[PDB]
Amino acid sequence: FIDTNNDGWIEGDELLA
Ligand SMILES: [La+3]
Repeated sequence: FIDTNNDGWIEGDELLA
């Protein structure tokens, strides 16, 4: 995956790239 807000985790309700 490529994390939009660059922490490398997926968070609930975070915007997907
Ligand atoms: La994130």
